[PDB]
Amino acid sequence: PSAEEFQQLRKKYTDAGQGHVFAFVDELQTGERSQLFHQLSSFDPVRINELADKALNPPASLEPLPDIATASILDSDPKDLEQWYEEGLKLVAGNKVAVVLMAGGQGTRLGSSAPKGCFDIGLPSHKSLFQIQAERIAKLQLLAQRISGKEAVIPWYVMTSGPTRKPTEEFFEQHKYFGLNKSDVIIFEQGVLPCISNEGKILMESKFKVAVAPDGNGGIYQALLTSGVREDMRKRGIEHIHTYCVDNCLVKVADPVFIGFAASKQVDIATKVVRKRNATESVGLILQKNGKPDVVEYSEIDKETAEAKDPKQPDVLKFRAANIVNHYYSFKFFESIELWAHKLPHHVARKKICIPNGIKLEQFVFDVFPMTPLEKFACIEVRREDEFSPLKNARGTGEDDPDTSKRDIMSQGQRWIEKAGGIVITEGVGVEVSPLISYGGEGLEFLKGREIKAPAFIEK
Ligand SMILES: O=c1ccn([C@@H]2O[C@H](COP(=O)(O)OP(=O)(O)OP(=O)(O)O)[C@@H](O)[C@H]2O)c(=O)[nH]1
Repeated sequence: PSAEEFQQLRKKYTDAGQGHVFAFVDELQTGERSQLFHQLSSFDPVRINELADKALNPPASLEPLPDIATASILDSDPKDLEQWYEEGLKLVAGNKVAVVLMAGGQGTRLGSSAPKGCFDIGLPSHKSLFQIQAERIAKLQLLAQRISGKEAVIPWYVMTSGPTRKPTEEFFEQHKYFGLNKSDVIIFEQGVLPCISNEGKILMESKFKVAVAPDGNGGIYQALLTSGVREDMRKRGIEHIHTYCVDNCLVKVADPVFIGFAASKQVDIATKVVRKRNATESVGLILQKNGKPDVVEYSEIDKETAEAKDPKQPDVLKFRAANIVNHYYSFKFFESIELWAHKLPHHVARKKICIPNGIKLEQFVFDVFPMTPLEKFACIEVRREDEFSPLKNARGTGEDDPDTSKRDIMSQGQRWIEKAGGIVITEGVGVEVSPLISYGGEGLEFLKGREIKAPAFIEK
């Protein structure tokens, strides 16, 4: 940039109240000066003032979702569960199923230097979360091929962000895309936003770098349009989309039961929950808030509401639908994004950010739920120990960490083997079962009668 191009950009920022981002220009080495110029040209400071103004200058009725919107792997008719599986697999076979992996988050409490998906939780195989999830895609495709005779494809749209993008692209590349075909793995970006003070002033990471953060998991909807991903899905003939977080080590990627369940209710949005078993669990819950599908924080649930027993089922809680951020969307729903993408608010996330101190402005993925007709919303309860194991904290926390994650995968593996007639001997811990061997506990008949000495790794 010329001196006059630079000064034009300094004026735009100063006029917007944000001129302090050039405060250290005098001491910058031209290359650094060039970087700040380009980074600052990607943001409109007026738009940032808008979002910051709405964010900083802005008793519900709670009922569970209606019986007609809900199901349970635990309680539903196994006949339904099996029909849903069979039908969901058919949609996979038809190449109608896509996955969006939400992998743009910075993960600032596990505090890895790498993207969370690269994390090695300590399994015998030493596989990353990325690889495990990819092998589930691979395995499910081969399962679908059995019934159809034809190749099945589930496109894997990996949503990253600025801080996550490049190292994720390099990791997938080094790992030869985990045995999937390149064309079927699509890495894309959500937008980022500068982090702001309590007074809405842009925060500086360095003298020549603005502190940025991804704009929330809710930024997914806009990012589908911007990245060109929704229209890629159009070309591919996608009709059904499964979306989850990279941190879930137990994720049933493109779960046919979930797809088959959602498709048969002809809903636009479905969700997975696990069971809340004790009233004191600090878990966000899916329910109707003011006659509308929503996710409500645990703090907003009074003692009496949390404690209430289900009248139709007195041994379990009335409000028990613990949110695991695991969603289905119809393609029809994705074509409606323009009509409401602007109706999603940026929330104030007070985090520790530079040169809790700051704010990250974030959209919430579930904020579209109350905008969605109750008749277009579904929810299925699943088994935690088969489906939900978040990597959220560093080792030594005792909760949602590498060890709980490893435990969850390795005790699943053992249990799967034991159900198939396998004899697991632990003179020592569990057994790691490769998704390339078993997606969901099937195809282990060959282990009947065999002694496996734990800890162990069953691989192709
Ligand atoms: O791909 C994603 C995923 C999540 N997020 C956003 O991250 C916010 C933080 O919550 P997360 O649940 O994503 O935890 P994290 O791994 O980011 O860990 P921390 O940074 O909180 O220490 C969530 O509210 C979501 O909106 C994204 O921006 N992009």
